[PDB]
Amino acid sequence: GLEAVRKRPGMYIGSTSERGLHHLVWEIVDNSIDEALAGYANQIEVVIEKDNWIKVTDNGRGIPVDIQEKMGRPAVEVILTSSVVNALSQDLEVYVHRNETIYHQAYKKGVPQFDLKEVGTTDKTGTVIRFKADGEIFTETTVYNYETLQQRIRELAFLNKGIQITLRDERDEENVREDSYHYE
Ligand SMILES: COC(=O)NCc1cc(-c2sc(-c3ccccc3)nc2N2CCC(O)CC2)[nH]n1
Repeated sequence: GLEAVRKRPGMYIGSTSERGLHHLVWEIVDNSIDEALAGYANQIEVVIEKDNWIKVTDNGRGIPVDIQEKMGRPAVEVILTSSVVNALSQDLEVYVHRNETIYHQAYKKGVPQFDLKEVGTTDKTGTVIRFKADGEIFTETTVYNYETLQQRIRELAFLNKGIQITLRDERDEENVREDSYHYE
């Protein structure tokens, strides 16, 4: 089912060009926005990291991790192994804060590298997604454009007043830029 994505990506994502690259960010973010619209998240952060990794953080409830009765996998693994973003990423990581626990899993091309495991304790809730778009699939470019992300971020915040959405470019550690939107 997921190899179907990696082989016919545009049928899911729409071209493998730059707009396709940026579509990835919006898929994860839209999801965080759902968490806000459901009334739990009020802080969303997007970071462009070295290597053009992308990180997205919200403080919603965190993707569920309970064993989803049917195959015996944590719901979050079940969900991530249906994520187009995961499928079109050469590496993807997730961290869930839930039940005062930090849960972690990593993937390659949508394939789980190991079982979901607890890697810490926390007094927060929420989800962290870090993914690195697949170079094999996004030829042409794998470099995110700041302006493009920023404009969409701004609309998204104005569309969802009361939700703080922060964008930050860390691809140059000596020169770090951030914009943060929070409309009353
Ligand atoms: C896969 O990566 C993301 O989409 N990350 C953004 C995100 C998603 C969620 C949550 S919390 C939750 C949830 C649902 C029921 C009860 C408690 C929490 N469900 C989700 N989504 C639902 C849609 C799926 O595509 C991804 C996971 N929090 N942050």
